[PDB]
Amino acid sequence: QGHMDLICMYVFKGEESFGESIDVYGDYLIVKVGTEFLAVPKKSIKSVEDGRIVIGEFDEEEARELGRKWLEEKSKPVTLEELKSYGFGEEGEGS
Repeated sequence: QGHMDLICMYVFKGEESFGESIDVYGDYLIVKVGTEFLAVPKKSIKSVEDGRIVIGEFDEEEARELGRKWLEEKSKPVTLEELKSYGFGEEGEGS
């Protein structure tokens, strides 16, 4: 059960290459794009693929500002356990 490439799942905005999964906090997947961190909401993530994350649509400017709000709060020492998710999405590109 689960998927491969747990080290870094490639986040695709539908079909287009959006970014890469770097961090996960609360209800936001921190996606590293270009130079900055776009924190996409879980409602955007459609399906966890085998080493990929297909997301749909989301308010980019909002995900960007609460992304840099994460750049403020990340100053706290590493005890965030909510990042550690198994990837129970047995479905995806194949089964």
